[PDB]
Amino acid sequence: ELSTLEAEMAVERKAVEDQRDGELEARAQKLEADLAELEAEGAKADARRKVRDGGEREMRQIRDRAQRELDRLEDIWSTFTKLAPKQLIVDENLYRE
Repeated sequence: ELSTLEAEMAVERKAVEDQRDGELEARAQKLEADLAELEAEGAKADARRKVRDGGEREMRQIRDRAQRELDRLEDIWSTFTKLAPKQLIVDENLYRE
């Protein structure tokens, strides 16, 4: 069943990556629109670049969340593929996955 299992794993990872890309695109359009808002009124360069730094930190957090999930799935797959007797699994969440 390795064929089908690796296939489902690949599809799951793809769903995660699609979600990440959609979130990042949404947030990027949002930051562009918000910086346009700020430039519409009296825009203090300092405040606008603060808003830009906030948006970039949010995009970083989104990417890092997605990457955490991708690495979790990678560990799950590697562990199952190499699973054998006498191996110790110390993570409750990893074992239950």
